[PDB]
Amino acid sequence: ATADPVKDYLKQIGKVPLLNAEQEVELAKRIEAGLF
DNA sequence: CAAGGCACATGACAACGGTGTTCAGTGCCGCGTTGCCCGATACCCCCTACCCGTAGTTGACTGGCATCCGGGCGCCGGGTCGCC
Repeated sequence: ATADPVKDYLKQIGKVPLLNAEQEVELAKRIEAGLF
């Protein structure tokens, strides 16, 4: 909550885990599992 | 010298002259009042050309932007953390 709201948006992104190959392929696997 | 007899004209008398009205009828000859006739005009159709919205496009590609000062000037008013 500050002026120039884009800065607060970038902070709201914060620190989140970037996904390496096996990570996102497994994530997609259980994504389609939940899909079915 | 007075009374009685004939001429011309005279108080009315209608009826023509000529011309102005009358109700009357029927037209005379200009406006209209209406049936056509067309002519244009709105209003259905078919065709395709083009405007506009939706949906894909797979090497990889992971945090931006330039702010802002030489007001100036004062006050309000609140916040804000030291203070003892």
